[PDB]
Amino acid sequence: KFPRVKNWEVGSITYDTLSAQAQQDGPCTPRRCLGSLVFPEQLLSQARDFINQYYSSIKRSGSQAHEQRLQEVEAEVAATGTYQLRESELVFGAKQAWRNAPRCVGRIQWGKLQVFDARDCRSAQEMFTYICNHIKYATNRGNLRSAITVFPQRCPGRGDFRIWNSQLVRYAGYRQQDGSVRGDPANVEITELCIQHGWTPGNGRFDVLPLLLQAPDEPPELFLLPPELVLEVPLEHPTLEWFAALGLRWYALPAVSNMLLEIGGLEFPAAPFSGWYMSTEIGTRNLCDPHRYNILEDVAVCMDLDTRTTSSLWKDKAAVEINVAVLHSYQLAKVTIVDHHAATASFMKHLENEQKARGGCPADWAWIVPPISGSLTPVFHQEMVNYFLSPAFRYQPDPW
Amino acid sequence: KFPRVKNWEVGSITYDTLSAQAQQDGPCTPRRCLGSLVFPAPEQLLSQARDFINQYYSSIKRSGSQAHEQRLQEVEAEVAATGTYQLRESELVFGAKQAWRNAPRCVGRIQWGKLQVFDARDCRSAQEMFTYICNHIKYATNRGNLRSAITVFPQRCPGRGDFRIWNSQLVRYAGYRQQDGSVRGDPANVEITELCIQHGWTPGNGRFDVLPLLLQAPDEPPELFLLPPELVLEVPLEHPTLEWFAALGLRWYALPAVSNMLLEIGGLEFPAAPFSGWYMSTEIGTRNLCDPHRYNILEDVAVCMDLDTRTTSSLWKDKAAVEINVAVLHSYQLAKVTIVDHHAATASFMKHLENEQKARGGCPADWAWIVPPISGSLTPVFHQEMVNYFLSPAFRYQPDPW
Ligand code: HEM
Ligand code: HEM
Ligand SMILES: Cc1cc(N)nc(COc2cc(CCN3CCCCC3)cc(F)c2F)c1
Ligand SMILES: Cc1cc(N)nc(COc2cc(CCN3CCCCC3)cc(F)c2F)c1
Ligand SMILES: C[C@H](O)[C@H](O)[C@H]1CNc2nc(N)[nH]c(=O)c2N1
Ligand SMILES: C[C@H](O)[C@H](O)[C@H]1CNc2nc(N)[nH]c(=O)c2N1
Ligand SMILES: [Ca+2]
Ligand SMILES: [Cl-]
Ligand SMILES: [Cl-]
Ligand SMILES: [Gd]
Ligand SMILES: [Gd]
Ligand SMILES: [Zn+2]
Repeated sequence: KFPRVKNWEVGSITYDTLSAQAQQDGPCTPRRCLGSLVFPEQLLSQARDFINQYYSSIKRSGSQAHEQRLQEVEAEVAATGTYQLRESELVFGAKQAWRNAPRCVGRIQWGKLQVFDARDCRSAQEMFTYICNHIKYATNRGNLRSAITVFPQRCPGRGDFRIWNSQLVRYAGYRQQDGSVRGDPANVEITELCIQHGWTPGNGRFDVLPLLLQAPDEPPELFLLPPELVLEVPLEHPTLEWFAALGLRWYALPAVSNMLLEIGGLEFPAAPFSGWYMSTEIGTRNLCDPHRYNILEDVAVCMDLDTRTTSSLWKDKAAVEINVAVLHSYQLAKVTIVDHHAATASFMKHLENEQKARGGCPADWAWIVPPISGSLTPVFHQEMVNYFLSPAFRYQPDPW
Repeated sequence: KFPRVKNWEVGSITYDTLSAQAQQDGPCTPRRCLGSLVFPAPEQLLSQARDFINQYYSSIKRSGSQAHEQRLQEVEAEVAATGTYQLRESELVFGAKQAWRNAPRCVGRIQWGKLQVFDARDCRSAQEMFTYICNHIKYATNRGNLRSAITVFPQRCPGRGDFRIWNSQLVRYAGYRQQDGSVRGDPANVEITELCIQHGWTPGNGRFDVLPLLLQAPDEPPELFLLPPELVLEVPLEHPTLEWFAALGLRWYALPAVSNMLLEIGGLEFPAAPFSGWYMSTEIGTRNLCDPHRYNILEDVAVCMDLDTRTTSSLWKDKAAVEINVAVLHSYQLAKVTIVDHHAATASFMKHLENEQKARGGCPADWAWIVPPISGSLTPVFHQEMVNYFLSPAFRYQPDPW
């Protein structure tokens, strides 16, 4: 009942005893494994279990402070139907949700996270100011710092705080009567919503979208980000002088704004968080996916590669040089970035720390292994166990 | 509803209705997924036999016919008299092809209909076993124009030991435990190498010494057979533009031939049934040569390429790995030995998924093994959601016979 977990490069064995605490059910059954799918009053028992986590975590189990908080939340729910997190419980819950995210390779950093309490917010104009402060703190002139801003929780009878954009920074995507997309094809739908709610569209490949922010029970509001606030890195290559001329760029801050944060039975539908990029996210997935910017053949043609036979590995050669450009360009601009080798080596260290700290670590192998040079990284050779712990980040229906 | 399955490159959506027919359970539960783990009686025989027979008569579009009902009655009576039964020859060919078709971790299944099936069920000794294997290697190699093949030795039966091939593949290089604690040769083969020496083989001292075969006839210790060197086709590795690469003295063999899996057809078990196809270049170029626990050449190649190996951010590992894969492909093509690169292989597997969706309403597939070990998202299978499950006929892992 305790899964055996092997590392095939070293031969080491561990046992995952934490998977026994898996609160929710995932998508897999003895009949069939669905791990590759992207999307696959009892409030009291969740709230209770989270409080024990917290007090165990501060070595104060069953103390008087423990017993007081329990009867506190009980009466709070027997008065409003919900309850309020202490400021520190909220900090601990934000960090745990990151620490519990199976698909995140960056979790070596989970204990260093700047939590911004925005639960006293109302109106989208105040959202916009909270969001802009986050962006300024987290950017930090290119020396990136992790952060999350927690907006008011869901509660009965009242609407929700939602950020309609999937990320704080996104490039527009426009269509034409030859079907194709100019800009980011991933953002065709959000972009027509922005036009639909008032935004006057640009016409470039890297037009930074406005924010569609939604306060409870009102239509969303358009907000433009100040250009000096969004840090961008123009892409060039250390030795291919023509790479600069392709006009590629990307932005500094990966900041996810459409996921729901769950803490002790409470739910926060607006709680955007940000870290810094791993280079393959930009250089492999965003620029080279066939449904994203899809620039691989452009770059290959500029490198004079043989694109008419697969076995020349022209796609592989072009992909590496794009990733080299991404790394060189972020370093040159003094913006924090981490390559997939450094990152996966740090996750291996995270797995070892977590094994000792709590007997295991929920990890999603298909998302931990980088999208280039998979078996050149140590995580490829590491067996993993995927399960859901709480507090947690979850996907949620779009607001429309 | 059955599982919904999306392709993210195209946006298209299928439902895997075939997975509802899965038998032997897998290792996942709703509480935790173990998809990343490498290794995770009369009435039961009859239900398996009946289902297989139904599968056969479906395949030739003769379900419910007179011949279909008589063959079921025939298998039922043999099981009642003997506790077991025998496949018809046609059923054995069909079953071996279905086992390949059902293999979730194989990216080469577009070919599953073109499999040469050698029937060795009347084999009686380890000497005859070796003759069958030599004829298999000769047929499959075909002087570099490789042909997929399987040789099926006698099935498991009560009161008699199994035929087994002790080697994991028919062609494997020796791995000598060096006296430091290091390895000369292939470190994956230290155990089978030491068993061959312990069984009378005089070992060499190179990095690419072909191992002998240890063949086990029922109720018999394994016996040693040396493959004839003219049967074992190899490819010296060179690079089309890096001329020093040839001086590395690298080689690989032409024929990938797995010999230690168990073939299961209609409840019957064939513990010795070696099968072979042709290589995908990343198996050689990336895993066999660049795994840290295998030949581990990545750093030496990069140094020779004059890359900056003192910082990961140069992506020296990715550059040297690409050029090693280029060399593998160039060298097999120069030697006129069949090989397929990971872009063509994964493109053909997408065509197979489409065929199977139409033919059976689904395809069991293990994403982590179908996605190649370099350039994963540059290939189309990366963006294809997959459903992993066990169908029969099947190839299964089995314990090592020692
Ligand atoms: C600090 C550096 C960080 C790095 C390098 C990093 C890296 C990554 C990567 C590569 C993914 C896979 C996403 C994809 O490929 O689309 C991911 C997912 C994720 N990250 Fe991290 N991340 C970082 C920080 C954070 C922070 C600060 C949080 C929250 C406080 C977080 C929470 C998550 C979550 C919930 C996911 C799951 C997304 C999904 O399921 O698609 N990460 N991260
Ligand atoms: C014809 C060309 C073929 C190609 C290109 C091919 C390719 C592959 C590859 C790349 C793998 C993953 C193996 C690994 O990484 O260790 C694999 C696995 C597998 N192949 Fe194929 N194969 C071919 C022919 C065959 C044939 C003829 C059979 C059986 C009749 C077969 C049965 C299997 C099985 C059972 C596995 C799964 C092994 C496991 O569970 O680990 N393949 N194949
Ligand atoms: C903090 C952070 C750092 C980093 N370096 N990287 C990320 C990116 O993490 C995510 C990536 C996605 C991909 C979105 N995808 C759209 C298509 C359908 C499936 C969902 C969704 C999320 F929620 C994420 F947090 C976040
Ligand atoms: C016919 C054929 C063609 C081809 N091109 N390639 C293959 C590779 O097939 C296998 C390869 C291995 C490698 C050893 N591997 C180590 C990690 C854990 C699993 C076993 C084991 C198996 F069983 C296989 F069938 C087979
Ligand atoms: C279908 C498949 O699950 C999908 O392409 C996944 C695979 N692994 C991934 N891994 C990461 N890090 N990010 C992703 O978006 C995906 N996508
Ligand atoms: C731990 C992990 O399951 C293991 O390294 C797997 C991953 N995917 C693989 N995929 C293939 N094709 N071959 C392999 O050996 C492996 N190894
Ligand atoms: Ca038109
Ligand atoms: Cl991104
Ligand atoms: Cl191999
Ligand atoms: Gd030119
Ligand atoms: Gd040269
Ligand atoms: Zn699973």
